[PDB]
Amino acid sequence: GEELFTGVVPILVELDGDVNGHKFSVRGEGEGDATNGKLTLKFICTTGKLPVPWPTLVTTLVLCFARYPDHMKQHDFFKSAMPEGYVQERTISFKDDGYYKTRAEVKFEGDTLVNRIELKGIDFKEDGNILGHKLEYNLNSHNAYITADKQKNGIKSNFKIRHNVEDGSVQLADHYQQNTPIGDGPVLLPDNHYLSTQNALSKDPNEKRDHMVLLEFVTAAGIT
Repeated sequence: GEELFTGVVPILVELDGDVNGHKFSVRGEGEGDATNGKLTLKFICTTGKLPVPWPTLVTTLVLCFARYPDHMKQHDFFKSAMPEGYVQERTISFKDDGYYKTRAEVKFEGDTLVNRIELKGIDFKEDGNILGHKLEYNLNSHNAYITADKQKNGIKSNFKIRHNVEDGSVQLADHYQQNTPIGDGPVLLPDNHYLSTQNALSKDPNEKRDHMVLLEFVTAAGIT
């Protein structure tokens, strides 16, 4: 459980994706510090040009690194599933456009926390904001409420993500999410609470490949 996260942990992210038949792969490397709720990673599209904007993949590309304060450590489902891990599944519906469906496993493989994802995207517009590459390279802060899913011995959450469009409007992405443990040990089913998230997206001046440098802070709150 929580003892796996007392220091900095190396992270590996692997994604295989297919959006309107455009196949692509992403690999990410970095580290996570759950006491700061900090993540730092660099992602590379290993198959060439990424056919979707990098900010639409952030939520898909490790909530076990959220900073849970001490009065709330009994509600940290994500860390209590470790080392065996959990499955994280989402449908992400982009207003006036297509949707993603994602399945991931998050678990320890030795010293490394691994997020392995399959993503499918369906019914996108070739001239819309996603396949047309019309989103700003940023991602603003969002809050997501976590509720226990007693039936599946896990949690669920749904929340909207507001992507800035380059013409000054906003593109909504409606997230529904379901997490279930991989093992069968005891897990902490939480009271209702939320996670607050901030992101900073940048570029490596030396990196010639399509890529994203990412800093993220995730902190838990909402219980008193």
